[PDB]
Amino acid sequence: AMDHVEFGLTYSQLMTLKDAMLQLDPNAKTWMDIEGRPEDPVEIALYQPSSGCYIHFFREPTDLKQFKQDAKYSHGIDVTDLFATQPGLTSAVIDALPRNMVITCQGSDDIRKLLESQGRKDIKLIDIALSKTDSRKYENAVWDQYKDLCHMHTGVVVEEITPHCALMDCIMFDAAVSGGLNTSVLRAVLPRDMVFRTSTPRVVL
RNA sequence: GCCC
RNA sequence: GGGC
Ligand SMILES: [Zn+2]
Repeated sequence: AMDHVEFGLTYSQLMTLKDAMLQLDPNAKTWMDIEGRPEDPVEIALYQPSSGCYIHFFREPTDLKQFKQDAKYSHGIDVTDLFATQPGLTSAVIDALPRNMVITCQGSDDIRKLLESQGRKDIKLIDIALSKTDSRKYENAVWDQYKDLCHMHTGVVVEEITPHCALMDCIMFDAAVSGGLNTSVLRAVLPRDMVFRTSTPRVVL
């Protein structure tokens, strides 16, 4: 190619991001989960139960055909709802993760591919490797409490089942390991205007 | 339906 | 079996 662009984000936004990420404790238990393929992710979440802090954002898919298919069987995201997303956020957030961080997931193959494709092979991964029943014991309880935190899974998902959300997954997997869900308010690490296009034009031109 |  |  003749295209040579290092970042998707401006330096200003990269600096805001770096500051925001200081809310992450480099040594606290940290869950990570994605929806979409590791080579073409559409939803990313990281969650630290110790503080209630979470990182949550979206990305428009490159493979629209595979996406519409994945939506039917897993995430139920409509692609039009992913238009206002910030390009480059996935790379920027992953680049900003502390060196040699320990990340917990269920399971690890997709997480590993994504992080390694970003040159983070320094990140250590713990796979909880739970069954399909044990990992989703608190599925209803989590959605009951935290549904307002993600409005993106509007499509009917079949195998009809509850849609898979990267954020709800992190919270419910933690609940499974902790043997309970304790009721508490969570805190978004990223500013809203970093995650979505937020401008409202006065007039169309 | 697709991936491991 | 696990995952989208
Ligand atoms: Zn979600």
